[PDB]
Amino acid sequence: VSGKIVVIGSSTGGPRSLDMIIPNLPKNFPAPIVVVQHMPPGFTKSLAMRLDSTSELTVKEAEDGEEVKPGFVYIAPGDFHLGLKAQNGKVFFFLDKSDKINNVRPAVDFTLDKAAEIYKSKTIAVILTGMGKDGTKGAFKVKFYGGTVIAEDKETCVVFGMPKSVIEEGYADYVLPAYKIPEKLIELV
Repeated sequence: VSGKIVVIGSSTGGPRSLDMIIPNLPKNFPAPIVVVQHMPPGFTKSLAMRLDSTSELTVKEAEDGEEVKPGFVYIAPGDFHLGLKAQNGKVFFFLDKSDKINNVRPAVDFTLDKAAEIYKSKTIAVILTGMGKDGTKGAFKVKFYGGTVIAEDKETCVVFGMPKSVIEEGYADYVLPAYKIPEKLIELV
């Protein structure tokens, strides 16, 4: 497997912060982006359309068995944890139906666990606004493999819970307001 990957975790106010990130990335962004946004079943598709309409990158819902490619932003669908698997030098998504991690599924911790193991030091985690601690254990894995972690600054958060939890463990390499995140991503890849 070549290149890097960006895995974003978000909850409360997630869409608002993503609006300051995704639309500001070039069509030729070299790393595939995966977004795990906490939301009741049946709403993740609305998010895909919302972001696809304002972005140069192609935003869609992640599909089972689909190949993870650059130039795309994949939104995790409801009812399943979004996994990643490496096969013959390529990376594919898989819908896992194991227990809820928190009272949440998909949980960004599951996606990051899989992504980190595959991409290792080339893994980039972004933990945005939201309640709870989802993204913290996932950030641990990312750092354990030499990856990089970005936590959203309180300034642009609706709820400074998820990013704060990541920061308090010492897992954040960068603490940035949503609008500065796209710029940081562009220089890291």
